[PDB]
Amino acid sequence: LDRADILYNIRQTSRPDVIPTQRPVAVSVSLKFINILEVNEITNEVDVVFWQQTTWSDRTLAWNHSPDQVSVPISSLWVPDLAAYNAISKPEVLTPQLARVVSDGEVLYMPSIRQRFSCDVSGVDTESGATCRIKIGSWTHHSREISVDPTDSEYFSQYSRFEILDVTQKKNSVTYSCCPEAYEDVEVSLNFRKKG
Amino acid sequence: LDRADILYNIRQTSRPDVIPTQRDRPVAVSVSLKFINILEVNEITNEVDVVFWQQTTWSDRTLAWNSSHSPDQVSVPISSLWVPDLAAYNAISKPEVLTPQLARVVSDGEVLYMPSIRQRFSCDVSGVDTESGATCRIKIGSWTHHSREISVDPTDDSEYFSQYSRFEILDVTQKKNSVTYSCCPEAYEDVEVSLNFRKKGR
Amino acid sequence: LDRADILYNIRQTSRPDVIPTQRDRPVAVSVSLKFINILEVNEITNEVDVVFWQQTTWSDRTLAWNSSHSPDQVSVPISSLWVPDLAAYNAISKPEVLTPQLARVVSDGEVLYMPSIRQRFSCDVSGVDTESGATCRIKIGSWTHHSREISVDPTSEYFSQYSRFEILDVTQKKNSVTYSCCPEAYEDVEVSLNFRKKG
Amino acid sequence: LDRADILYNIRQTSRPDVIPTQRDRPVAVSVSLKFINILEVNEITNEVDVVFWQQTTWSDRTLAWNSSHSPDQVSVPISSLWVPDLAAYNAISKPEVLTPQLARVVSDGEVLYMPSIRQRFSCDVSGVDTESGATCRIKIGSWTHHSREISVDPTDSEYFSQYSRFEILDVTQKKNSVTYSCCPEAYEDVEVSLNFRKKGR
Amino acid sequence: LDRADILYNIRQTSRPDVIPTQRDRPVAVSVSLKFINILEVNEITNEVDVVFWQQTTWSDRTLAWNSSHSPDQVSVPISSLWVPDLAAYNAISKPEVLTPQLARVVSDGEVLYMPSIRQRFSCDVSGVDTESGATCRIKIGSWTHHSREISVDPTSDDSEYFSQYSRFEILDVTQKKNSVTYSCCPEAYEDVEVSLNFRKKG
Ligand SMILES: Brc1ccc(N2CCCNCC2)cn1
Ligand SMILES: Brc1ccc(N2CCCNCC2)cn1
Ligand SMILES: Brc1ccc(N2CCCNCC2)cn1
Ligand SMILES: Brc1ccc(N2CCCNCC2)cn1
Ligand SMILES: Brc1ccc(N2CCCNCC2)cn1
Repeated sequence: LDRADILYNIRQTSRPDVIPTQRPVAVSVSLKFINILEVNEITNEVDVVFWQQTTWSDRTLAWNHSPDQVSVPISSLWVPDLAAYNAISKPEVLTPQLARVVSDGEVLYMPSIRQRFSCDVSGVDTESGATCRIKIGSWTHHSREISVDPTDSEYFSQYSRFEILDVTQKKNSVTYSCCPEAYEDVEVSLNFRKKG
Repeated sequence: LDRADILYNIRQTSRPDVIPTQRDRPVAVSVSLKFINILEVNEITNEVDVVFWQQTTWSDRTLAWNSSHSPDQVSVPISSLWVPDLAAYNAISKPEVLTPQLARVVSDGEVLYMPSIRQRFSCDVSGVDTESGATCRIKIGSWTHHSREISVDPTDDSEYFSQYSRFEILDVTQKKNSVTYSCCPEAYEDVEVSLNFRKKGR
Repeated sequence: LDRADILYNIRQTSRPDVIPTQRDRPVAVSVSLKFINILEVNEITNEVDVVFWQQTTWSDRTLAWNSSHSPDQVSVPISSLWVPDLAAYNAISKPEVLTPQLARVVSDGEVLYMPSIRQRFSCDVSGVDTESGATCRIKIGSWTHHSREISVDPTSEYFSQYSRFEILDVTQKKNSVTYSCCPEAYEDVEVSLNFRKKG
Repeated sequence: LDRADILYNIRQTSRPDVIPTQRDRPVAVSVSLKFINILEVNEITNEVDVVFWQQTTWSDRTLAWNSSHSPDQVSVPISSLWVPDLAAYNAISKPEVLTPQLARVVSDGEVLYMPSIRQRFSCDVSGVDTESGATCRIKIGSWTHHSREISVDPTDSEYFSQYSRFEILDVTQKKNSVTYSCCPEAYEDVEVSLNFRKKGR
Repeated sequence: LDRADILYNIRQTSRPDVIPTQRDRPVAVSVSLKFINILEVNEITNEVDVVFWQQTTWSDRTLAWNSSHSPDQVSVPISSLWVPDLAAYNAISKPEVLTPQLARVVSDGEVLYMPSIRQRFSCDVSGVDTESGATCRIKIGSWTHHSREISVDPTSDDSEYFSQYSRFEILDVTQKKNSVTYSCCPEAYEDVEVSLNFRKKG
């Protein structure tokens, strides 16, 4: 097997529409914040840029003197239907939409995303700063099909008007009126402020 | 049958172009708006910027499958399904679909589709900054299918509404109508969702 | 024939790239604008932002079917039909199509397409804030098909009560114009929108 | 041959990825800008927002057909044709194509494509508000094809909007052949000089 | 071989999904930014709007052909080629590609791709209106391919193609190459840092 063969196989046998459940798919989500571009304390809206690190297992991609990994167009893979509940724009994907697939079927996808959110911006210009909570989960898959779990400034722009004080991550299971099942989400709390 | 098989069948066999009429009866579509946020109101221009889950429900028997020893539901790309051609009459921007465009299909052919949508509308914003608030009428119906092909029907208000909005929801009421338009002889159905909201105090 | 069969046939035999001309003659296209809203006006730049239903009508016989015991009409994705290449000459943005892009096809091959469109135009906005108002002229015609191939003809009821503006009158004029580039004449309809700001 | 056959043949046979080079000579492309409107000007930033028909003409013999008893012309989706990779060097936005993207093909293989385009440019806007006006120079040429592959050649207010805040004083066209540092070959361009000025309310 | 044959061949057999890594070594990608314009600067937000030719160079042997009696080069739609997944780390808008998206392929498999791009960046704009000017750092590298698979290296005059009508002028351009690790991953990924030193014109 060479890269070409591996990539050919994944393409022809790829089943993107099909959730790779084994005998729920455990999805890991983590936001790596890169920049905060605009803030509005009046409207409670922020414009953020972050790497959305997403991790899961699709055994149907696995393979046996060959490369251990390849980069694969996500259009050829099943991807979890994650959405940000309080996003107020559709995510602008900044980077090439490639996933990374390991021979055992593990998948990394980590696009850089710019997106606007509705959240608590109050206090942004104080010592203690604002704490903006972003809620991400599967849109249509309940807890028996997809589970999400977590995994501050390492990649954060030194040239932003703002700075990051802290990032905390909390996991939840919520029942919505529309449906009987519980749907999991991760809540990323971004604590930031305008700089002195 | 496993998920893969079900989704393969749907892929191959589903007909997105074909209205799942039964015996020349109209497809009964259920519509309900779950308001999430109100982003920018303009009392001068009478325009509002709203975010809502558009909960849409209908039956397409051609999707059904014997679920005796199979999954009861699957998530399906709406590009693989027939979807009702609903439109908001008083929308002034095309709908921005925020969420993955997946429908949920039950073994008996019932379909849920509930994308989160951001869309600007032209409606009555007068009084938005009063006790009584504004009452914004959003009108949604089939664009091209009359009452004998498609029928629309309604199904907490603020249950999913953002606590961080500058606004608050006082009430949401849903009214159903049947309208005849100058272009065409037939009647076309619509649901009118009345959103009663106001600016929050200082 | 049921809907499925009709739609299968149309998809299997549709030539979306081929203008359905009856012998040497031109396809008769009907165009009519049903104004829904006026959103933004600029009397300085002479630019208006308008929302209108673009009612378009023509005949494609190749779509017809024996409806003796079959549905009389179906809704069809316009990607599966030939559509006239109409454009607004004085549009300054590409048309934003607001509604599902479905046409309506009758068993005899008549086609209705009426999407709701938001588009900005360049036109005379002067006087918009006077009792007599502005008169904004919008010119729509086939872009590449001349009069021998395509002919266009005209056909507040749906106007938003919440617009800052009101419609005084709408008139439609059809024209045939010769352009520098080409020897042939190209037809267009001119819709004159007479509107003003409200009290 | 009817229209359907002609369009089928072209769709199934024509090759858009392939430059219609005849006899190892360059494809002669004609370019001409028909200005329709000037929408926004900024004398500070030296940026203009313009709308123009981009009249483009060339020969692709591989499209030709015996029109003895057939239509002389058809309209064809440009996605089905080879099109010259023309670009405006000083454009600062990608071209917004306003019209249906149809070319016109004559039985002998001549092609007209004339979409209406809105695009913003960086150019000399100084003097826009004077009697002589500004002269905004627009440079168009093949992006990747050098002079032995593609040659560009030229051919004012006729189609210009009476409702623009501006008016056109003159349009001149100049043709050039330039060698860029990056590459050994010469690349041709046409420079359209737009001479315009602000009208007054 | 004529152009048509070569292009039929490339199209028919080219795998855009496959990194053309010869014998286990990394594909050597050359990157160079030719700045064309600076359109808007904001010293407060530290954001710049830039237009540049992104000169990109690499080898894909699988494209090569015997050019004994054939054309030496062709222009090819990049959708038909493998292209390195380069991204600007500090870009804050997705790149607007201004030019036709054609690569140039030489008979030996060398590829040039040089689109003109307009993109906005977050970087140090401080001092833009002084003698020494601002120095805006742009970081470009492979997004998913580490140093064993893709290596990036720099490629003349900063202002050779720069617009004389810009409100700004270029004082200097320097290029630095680095090798950096990231949390998600054990391997090192290469990048080139282009330092753009510019200021307001008189
Ligand atoms: Br179809 C379909 C089913 C459920 C949902 N949601 C409800 C369940 C949890 N996520 C929020 C969206 C959306 N579309
Ligand atoms: Br095709 C076709 C037929 C009817 C309509 N309209 C009229 C009836 C109801 N919705 C408004 C649009 C639009 N397109
Ligand atoms: Br191809 C081709 C030929 C002619 C035209 N125009 C000129 C004729 C009337 N409509 C305006 C555009 C556009 N494309
Ligand atoms: Br590939 C490739 C090679 C050269 C160029 N340019 C240089 C030659 C003339 N136009 C400027 C763009 C663009 N793409
Ligand atoms: Br898949 C995948 C793997 C790694 C990364 N990143 C880390 C390596 C360098 N570029 C930044 C993003 C992105 N996507």
